[PDB]
Amino acid sequence: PESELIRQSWRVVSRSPLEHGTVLFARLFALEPSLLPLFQYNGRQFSSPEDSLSSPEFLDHIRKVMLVIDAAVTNVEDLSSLEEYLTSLGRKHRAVGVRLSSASTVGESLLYMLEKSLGPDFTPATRTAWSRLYGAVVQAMSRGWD
Ligand code: HEM
Repeated sequence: PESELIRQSWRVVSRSPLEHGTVLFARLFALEPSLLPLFQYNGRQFSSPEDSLSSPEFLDHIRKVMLVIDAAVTNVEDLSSLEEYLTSLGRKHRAVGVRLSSASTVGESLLYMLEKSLGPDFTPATRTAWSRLYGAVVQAMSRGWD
Protein backbone atom coordinates (compact mmCIF):
# COMPACT_ATOMS: atom_id res chain seq x y z
CA PRO A 1 0.00 0.00 0.00
CA GLU A 2 2.91 2.25 1.06
CA SER A 3 4.80 0.94 -1.98
CA GLU A 4 2.10 2.65 -4.11
CA LEU A 5 2.52 5.84 -2.03
CA ILE A 6 6.22 5.76 -2.94
CA ARG A 7 5.58 5.10 -6.66
CA GLN A 8 2.88 7.84 -6.79
CA SER A 9 5.08 10.49 -5.10
CA TRP A 10 8.18 9.66 -7.04
CA ARG A 11 6.25 10.12 -10.32
CA VAL A 12 6.19 13.89 -10.00
CA VAL A 13 9.86 14.30 -9.07
CA SER A 14 11.19 11.63 -11.41
CA ARG A 15 10.10 13.76 -14.41
CA SER A 16 12.71 16.45 -13.65
CA PRO A 17 15.36 14.64 -11.70
CA LEU A 18 18.05 17.34 -11.95
CA GLU A 19 15.79 20.19 -10.79
CA HIS A 20 14.58 18.12 -7.93
CA GLY A 21 18.00 16.72 -7.02
CA THR A 22 19.31 20.27 -7.08
CA VAL A 23 16.85 21.03 -4.23
CA LEU A 24 18.14 17.96 -2.40
CA PHE A 25 21.81 19.03 -2.65
CA ALA A 26 21.18 22.68 -1.88
CA ARG A 27 19.37 21.59 1.25
CA LEU A 28 22.19 19.18 2.09
CA PHE A 29 24.87 21.80 2.00
CA ALA A 30 22.71 24.21 3.94
CA LEU A 31 22.42 21.59 6.67
CA GLU A 32 25.98 20.17 6.57
CA PRO A 33 28.37 22.50 4.79
CA SER A 34 31.31 20.22 5.69
CA LEU A 35 30.17 17.82 2.91
CA LEU A 36 31.04 20.35 0.17
CA PRO A 37 34.80 19.48 0.08
CA LEU A 38 34.18 15.84 -0.56
CA PHE A 39 33.42 16.68 -4.22
CA GLN A 40 36.87 16.88 -5.59
CA TYR A 41 36.90 17.14 -9.27
CA ASN A 42 39.90 18.25 -11.26
CA GLY A 43 41.75 18.14 -7.89
CA ARG A 44 39.88 21.30 -6.76
CA GLN A 45 37.55 22.04 -3.82
CA PHE A 46 34.31 24.05 -4.23
CA SER A 47 34.46 27.20 -2.04
CA SER A 48 30.73 27.75 -1.77
CA PRO A 49 27.61 25.69 -2.32
CA GLU A 50 26.64 27.72 -5.36
CA ASP A 51 30.01 26.75 -6.96
CA SER A 52 28.88 23.09 -7.06
CA LEU A 53 25.85 23.97 -9.12
CA SER A 54 28.10 25.30 -11.93
CA SER A 55 30.01 22.01 -12.13
CA PRO A 56 29.07 19.49 -14.87
CA GLU A 57 30.53 16.72 -12.83
CA PHE A 58 28.60 17.69 -9.74
CA LEU A 59 25.34 17.96 -11.66
CA ASP A 60 26.13 14.54 -13.15
CA HIS A 61 26.40 13.20 -9.69
CA ILE A 62 22.90 14.56 -8.91
CA ARG A 63 21.60 12.54 -11.86
CA LYS A 64 23.42 9.42 -10.47
CA VAL A 65 21.80 9.92 -7.05
CA MET A 66 18.34 10.22 -8.55
CA LEU A 67 18.94 7.15 -10.75
CA VAL A 68 19.76 5.07 -7.66
CA ILE A 69 16.71 6.33 -5.83
CA ASP A 70 14.64 5.46 -8.91
CA ALA A 71 16.10 1.93 -8.73
CA ALA A 72 14.96 1.59 -5.10
CA VAL A 73 11.47 2.80 -6.03
CA THR A 74 11.43 0.26 -8.88
CA ASN A 75 12.38 -2.43 -6.39
CA VAL A 76 10.47 -1.09 -3.41
CA GLU A 77 8.81 -4.53 -2.96
CA ASP A 78 12.07 -6.45 -3.64
CA LEU A 79 15.14 -4.65 -2.35
CA SER A 80 17.05 -7.78 -1.45
CA SER A 81 17.84 -7.49 -5.15
CA LEU A 82 19.89 -4.22 -4.72
CA GLU A 83 21.72 -5.42 -1.63
CA GLU A 84 25.01 -6.10 -3.38
CA TYR A 85 24.94 -2.93 -5.56
CA LEU A 86 24.21 -0.75 -2.48
CA THR A 87 26.81 -2.45 -0.35
CA SER A 88 29.46 -1.51 -2.93
CA LEU A 89 28.06 1.99 -3.32
CA GLY A 90 28.61 2.35 0.43
CA ARG A 91 32.21 1.10 0.08
CA LYS A 92 32.77 3.74 -2.68
CA HIS A 93 31.48 6.59 -0.51
CA ARG A 94 33.51 5.42 2.48
CA ALA A 95 36.48 5.73 0.13
CA VAL A 96 35.63 9.27 -1.00
CA GLY A 97 35.33 10.19 2.67
CA VAL A 98 31.67 10.30 3.48
CA ARG A 99 30.94 9.34 7.11
CA LEU A 100 28.02 6.95 7.59
CA SER A 101 26.63 9.53 10.05
CA SER A 102 26.03 11.88 7.11
CA ALA A 103 23.50 9.44 5.63
CA SER A 104 20.78 10.78 7.94
CA THR A 105 21.36 14.35 6.67
CA VAL A 106 21.00 13.04 3.15
CA GLY A 107 17.76 11.41 4.27
CA GLU A 108 16.48 14.63 5.77
CA SER A 109 17.40 16.42 2.50
CA LEU A 110 15.48 13.90 0.42
CA LEU A 111 12.43 14.16 2.70
CA TYR A 112 12.76 17.96 2.48
CA MET A 113 12.77 17.90 -1.33
CA LEU A 114 9.76 15.56 -1.41
CA GLU A 115 7.84 17.76 1.08
CA LYS A 116 8.55 20.93 -0.97
CA SER A 117 7.61 19.20 -4.25
CA LEU A 118 4.44 17.43 -3.03
CA GLY A 119 3.04 20.20 -0.84
CA PRO A 120 -0.42 19.16 0.39
CA ASP A 121 0.22 15.71 -1.09
CA PHE A 122 3.14 14.76 1.25
CA THR A 123 0.98 13.16 3.88
CA PRO A 124 2.47 11.71 7.05
CA ALA A 125 2.08 8.13 5.69
CA THR A 126 4.07 9.39 2.69
CA ARG A 127 6.88 10.67 4.93
CA THR A 128 6.85 7.41 6.88
CA ALA A 129 6.98 5.32 3.71
CA TRP A 130 9.98 7.25 2.38
CA SER A 131 11.68 7.21 5.80
CA ARG A 132 11.47 3.44 5.85
CA LEU A 133 12.62 3.04 2.22
CA TYR A 134 15.56 5.38 2.62
CA GLY A 135 16.41 3.67 5.92
CA ALA A 136 16.44 0.37 4.07
CA VAL A 137 18.73 1.78 1.43
CA VAL A 138 21.07 3.04 4.06
CA GLN A 139 21.04 -0.34 5.92
CA ALA A 140 22.24 -1.95 2.66
CA MET A 141 24.89 0.71 2.03
CA SER A 142 26.14 0.54 5.63
CA ARG A 143 27.36 -3.00 5.03
CA GLY A 144 29.93 -1.22 2.79
CA TRP A 145 31.38 0.67 5.83
CA ASP A 146 32.91 -2.62 7.20
C1 HEM B 1 26.71 13.23 1.38
C2 HEM B 1 26.27 12.67 0.27
C3 HEM B 1 27.06 12.30 -0.91
C4 HEM B 1 28.29 12.68 -1.34
C5 HEM B 1 29.21 13.64 -0.63
C6 HEM B 1 28.55 11.92 -2.53
C7 HEM B 1 29.74 12.03 -3.22
C8 HEM B 1 30.07 11.23 -4.30
C9 HEM B 1 31.28 11.27 -5.00
C10 HEM B 1 32.43 12.19 -4.68
C11 HEM B 1 31.23 10.36 -6.03
C12 HEM B 1 32.33 10.13 -7.01
C13 HEM B 1 32.44 11.28 -8.03
C14 HEM B 1 31.36 11.26 -9.06
O1 HEM B 1 30.99 10.21 -9.65
O2 HEM B 1 30.80 12.33 -9.31
C15 HEM B 1 29.98 9.72 -5.97
C16 HEM B 1 29.55 8.78 -6.87
C17 HEM B 1 28.24 8.30 -6.86
N1 HEM B 1 27.25 8.62 -6.00
FE1 HEM B 1 27.37 9.84 -4.46
N2 HEM B 1 27.52 11.12 -2.83
C18 HEM B 1 26.59 11.30 -1.91
C19 HEM B 1 25.36 10.66 -1.86
C20 HEM B 1 24.84 9.80 -2.83
C21 HEM B 1 23.60 9.16 -2.76
C22 HEM B 1 22.60 9.34 -1.63
C23 HEM B 1 23.50 8.35 -3.90
C24 HEM B 1 22.40 7.45 -4.31
C25 HEM B 1 21.37 7.19 -3.54
C26 HEM B 1 24.67 8.51 -4.66
C27 HEM B 1 24.97 7.86 -5.86
C28 HEM B 1 26.23 7.91 -6.44
C29 HEM B 1 26.58 7.08 -7.65
C30 HEM B 1 25.65 6.14 -8.42
C31 HEM B 1 27.85 7.33 -7.93
C32 HEM B 1 28.76 6.74 -8.98
C33 HEM B 1 29.72 5.80 -8.11
C34 HEM B 1 30.63 4.79 -8.77
O3 HEM B 1 30.18 3.66 -9.10
O4 HEM B 1 31.84 4.99 -9.01
N3 HEM B 1 25.45 9.36 -3.95
N4 HEM B 1 29.24 10.29 -4.91
